[PDB]
Amino acid sequence: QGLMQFTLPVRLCKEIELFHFDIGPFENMWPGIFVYMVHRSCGTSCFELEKLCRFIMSVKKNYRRVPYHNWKHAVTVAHCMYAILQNNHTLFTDLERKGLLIACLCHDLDHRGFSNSYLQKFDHPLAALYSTSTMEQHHFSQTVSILQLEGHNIFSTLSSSEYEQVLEIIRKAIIATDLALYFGNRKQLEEMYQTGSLNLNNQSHRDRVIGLMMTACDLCSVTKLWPVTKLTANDIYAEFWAEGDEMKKLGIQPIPMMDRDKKDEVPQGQLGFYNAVAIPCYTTLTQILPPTEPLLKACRDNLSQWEKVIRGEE
Ligand SMILES: CCc1nc2ccccc2nc1N1CCN(S(=O)(=O)c2ccc(C)cc2)CC1
Ligand SMILES: [Mg+2]
Ligand SMILES: [Zn+2]
Repeated sequence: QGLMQFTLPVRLCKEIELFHFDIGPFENMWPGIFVYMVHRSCGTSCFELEKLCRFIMSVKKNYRRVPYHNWKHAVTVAHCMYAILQNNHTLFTDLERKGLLIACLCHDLDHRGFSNSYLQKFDHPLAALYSTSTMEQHHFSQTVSILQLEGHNIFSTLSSSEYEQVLEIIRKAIIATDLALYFGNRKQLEEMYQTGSLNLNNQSHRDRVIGLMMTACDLCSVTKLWPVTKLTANDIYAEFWAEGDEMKKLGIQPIPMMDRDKKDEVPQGQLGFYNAVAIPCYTTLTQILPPTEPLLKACRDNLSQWEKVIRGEE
């Protein structure tokens, strides 16, 4: 380094600050987009450039060539966290800023394009090692594996204490991307917000709020402009339909969301998802962190586009 400031072309320099930024189809630019975000979010001092670059490149290598849960999803989820962090400057600790972009880049490490349910029904060894949040315990394990490679300890300057804290932020942040855990977490956050007991000084409360940020970042395809949201849905369903086919091979009728013979039902399925998951998620997140409101707004725009799909207006 250390007078070596990463810079993006003008359109990307400006649009990367917005919630609805799409990182584009140039895979070789995604590392530099991430380093740019870390440097602006955390500092040019938070990591050794050489270590960070070696970390990024091994993380990339440990994402698979699957239609949705790939390297592009990793960096997209990290970008949504960057936009939240940058819009809420003063609310987050030095360790939080360090851990959370890394947790986002690593949150689906070594994903095979299959749900926790499918692993359990297949009887995958990972389902015997990790009885709940199966893939999420695996993603965290792969994150620690990569951090333990020679020349890959991006946290090397931290004390023993701070290193355990940062790895505990990452572990909780990654486990929270289990959507099965989201529903309870958001209910509690909503009760706490409304009875005015929510306290960002209570670590157990910060944990919940970081969990909800992680869901919000993970679901951020619903917060893009319609043509991005619509095209991303295709990749999401390409994975679901493969899992459906694999369910059928075990002699199990999949749920309709995963059945490629039931493609006509996707628009109504999207409606349910925006109503039951996405809108509540961004609504509670906006109550706790008002500057995240553009995510709710974009989500509501996309619900309205799915309503139009159903009404054959598109
Ligand atoms: C409507 C579908 C949907 N659309 C999305 C659109 C945009 C972004 C994210 C999206 N996520 C979606 N999924 C995420 C996965 N879950 S799950 O509950 O973990 C689940 C897992 C396995 C099985 C067998 C049943 C349920 C369901 C919802
Ligand atoms: Mg995941
Ligand atoms: Zn994810």
